[PDB]
Amino acid sequence: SRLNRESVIDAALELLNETGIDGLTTRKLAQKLGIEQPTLYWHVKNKRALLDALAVEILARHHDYSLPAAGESWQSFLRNNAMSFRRALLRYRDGAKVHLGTRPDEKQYDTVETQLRFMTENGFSLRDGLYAISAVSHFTLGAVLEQQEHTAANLPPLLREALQIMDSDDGEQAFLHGLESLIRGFEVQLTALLQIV
Amino acid sequence: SRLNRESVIDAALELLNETGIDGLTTRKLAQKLGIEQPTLYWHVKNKRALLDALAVEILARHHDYSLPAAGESWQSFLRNNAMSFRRALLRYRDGAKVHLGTRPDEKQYDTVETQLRFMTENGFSLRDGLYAISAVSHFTLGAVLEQQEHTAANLPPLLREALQIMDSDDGEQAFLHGLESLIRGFEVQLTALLQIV
Ligand SMILES: CN(C)CC(=O)Nc1ccc2c(c1O)C(=O)C1=C(O)[C@]3(O)C(=O)C(C(N)=O)=C(O)[C@@H](N(C)C)[C@@H]3C[C@@H]1C2
Ligand SMILES: CN(C)CC(=O)Nc1ccc2c(c1O)C(=O)C1=C(O)[C@]3(O)C(=O)C(C(N)=O)=C(O)[C@@H](N(C)C)[C@@H]3C[C@@H]1C2
Ligand SMILES: [Mg+2]
Ligand SMILES: [Mg+2]
Repeated sequence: SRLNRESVIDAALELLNETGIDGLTTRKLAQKLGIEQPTLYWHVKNKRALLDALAVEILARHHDYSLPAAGESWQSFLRNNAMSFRRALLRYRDGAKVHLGTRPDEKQYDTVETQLRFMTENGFSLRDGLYAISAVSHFTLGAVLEQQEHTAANLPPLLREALQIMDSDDGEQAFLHGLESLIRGFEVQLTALLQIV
Repeated sequence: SRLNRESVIDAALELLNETGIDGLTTRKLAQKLGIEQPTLYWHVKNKRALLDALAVEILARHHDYSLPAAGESWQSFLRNNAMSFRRALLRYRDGAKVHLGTRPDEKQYDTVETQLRFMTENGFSLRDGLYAISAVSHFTLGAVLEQQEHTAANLPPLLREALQIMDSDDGEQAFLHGLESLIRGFEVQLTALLQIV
């Protein structure tokens, strides 16, 4: 195929879908593109640079709810942004694993900056707004991971029923439920001000 | 060294600390123990069986707050149990990655069963109690992961300050903060009953 940022990424995405993050090796990428390793090396220097680019690309191509709508509430944003995040993280095999460890990329600077400011101008201190943003991120990541990494791998009464409930759907209900509890818990903090809550 | 469940696990734990979950190969384990691969194979059948055992052992050896104290509140348990969980997950390199994908092991059946019943007899339905337990688990996992996997790998004003705050300590504050918001959010649900909250 052609060898430019976009073509290379597409092949990388398709390859991830087939072999998972572990099967994803520059060697396999070369074959997929129908080229020799030295040709690939000229474009993609290594596995981490390749994965970093993927983490970025996955979000820019599927994470539709990144910036808040006109006059939207901080609660609705956190909910919508979290859902979008989870959605994008699921689009690809090991998607959540690819994202793991990454920090805002330059292209994202704009988007993340805006998220932080939006939270402050709604009553959050940089600290608290950051923490709300973080908790949502950490909660979404772990849920998706435990879901994906689970599928890719004598019981007592309550536990038994628990296990059936956890298979009813692909962890979606439990997530949305936890998401609400998280957002609400943030409310009780914002409105609590300096009072003992 | 000796080759029995405990000696093999110890070597596996020490090895994980040195090479990470990826460097952890049955081949490297054999050398560490000072034995030949076929000797190891007689004991440890494969990487997954080895990792599963580790996930179990890490918790049984460091997760001290697994069952609730006499007459303890569901909020204090969720908080203490979550802290212990995070603590154990940090004790070893890639600890959170080892745990990923695992389900309660037979030895744990007792412990998990008890956690579920304790939540129900405090007003939670199996469903809701499960979800509270899950959200805590998913939140703790993701925080630890993003922390560990981060270390093992032109900025705008707000984002810049945000990044400094996220390095102040090893993600502990942000976690405890999110933990409280999560627990509180669960309260608002329990006491809300059938009323529109
Ligand atoms: C502890 N260590 C990871 C260092 C550290 O905390 N730095 C960080 C400091 C600040 C951030 C960080 C990290 O890692 C992110 O990774 C964010 C996202 O991925 C994003 O989803 C993020 O990048 C985007 C996005 N591009 O749209 C989001 O939608 C945010 N929501 C909450 C899902 C989220 C914003 C985070 C900002
Ligand atoms: C979606 N998929 C993973 C399937 C599924 O959800 N099954 C599951 C169904 C039910 C559970 C599950 C999974 O995976 C656990 O993994 C739990 C723990 O690891 C534990 O930390 C857990 O094993 C222990 C423990 N042994 O002490 C804990 O302390 C619990 N707290 C909340 C940290 C937690 C209980 C979970 C029960
Ligand atoms: Mg991230
Ligand atoms: Mg688990």
